Amino acid sequence: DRDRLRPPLDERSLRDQLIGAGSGWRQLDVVAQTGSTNADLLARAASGADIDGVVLIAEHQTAGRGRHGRGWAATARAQIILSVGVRVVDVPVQAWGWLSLAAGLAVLDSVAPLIPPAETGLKWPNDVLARGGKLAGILAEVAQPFVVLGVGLNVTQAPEEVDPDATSLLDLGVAAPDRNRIASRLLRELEARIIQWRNANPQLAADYRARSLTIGSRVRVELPGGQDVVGIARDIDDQGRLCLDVGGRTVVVSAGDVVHLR
Ligand SMILES: Nc1ncnc2c1ncn2[C@@H]1O[C@H](CNS(=O)(=O)NC(=O)CCCC[C@@H]2SC[C@@H]3NC(=O)N[C@@H]32)C[C@H]1O
Repeated sequence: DRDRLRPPLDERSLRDQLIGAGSGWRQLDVVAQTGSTNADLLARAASGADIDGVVLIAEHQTAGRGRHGRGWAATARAQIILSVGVRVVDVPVQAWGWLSLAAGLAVLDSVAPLIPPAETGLKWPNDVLARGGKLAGILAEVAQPFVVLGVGLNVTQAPEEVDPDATSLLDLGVAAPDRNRIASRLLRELEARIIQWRNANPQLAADYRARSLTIGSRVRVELPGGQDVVGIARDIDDQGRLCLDVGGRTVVVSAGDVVHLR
């Protein structure tokens, strides 16, 4: 079936392309299997390792982490599953939220040319959507002085294997997606967006708003704690928070699950 469309990654090739002069990535490893790539890089940092510019890719992930204590499902070689380490202590804590949004933007731009149906872009905070389905999910976790950015991108992953609301490049029409080429594109896009975030480049916010599916749409936001708030998304502030219009009132949300309404 789709197993024939899932060749292994080439670690040697990825290292040659992404490690060296002109690139900020210092280390890249491809593991056959792990519990969570995010947990692994957090564990390295917890033992005193400098994980800035360190890339960890897993062919398979058995205990993936989602946001708010949720999970992330995967089968072998069906996704691009990676985590990167980013030094953030040199940047004001108020702006750390934008690092998360920058990652989603990079993932989208890396695969966008391959895909162009309706509802294709970014859902606040870190959802890469295409044709209404979730193509990629991003998780950012703090381990001072670092932030670990995790990316789960469905390449050939069937929705029936992971989640009914999911989608993949293959299910979007991409017959033979090359994970080696896509992973390379993703990490080069990611490096650029991280640099932009670090230097507070205005283009980062401008580019995000251009790909936003949430801004200008009627939304139901499910807040931490179980409360729901219905309004219209208007903008993103300087902290990466979602600005909602609720009957003329402004409600700023730092975290929550967004559902685009009719
Ligand atoms: N395959 C999948 N593709 C679409 N959707 C899905 C899928 N596997 C479940 N789901 C569904 O999405 C839900 C998770 N939603 S979420 O709260 O916004 N969390 C996220 O999207 C962030 C996920 C980050 C995963 C990356 S991958 C490597 C790294 N390590 C790690 O443990 N996390 C990060 C749970 C499940 O209902």
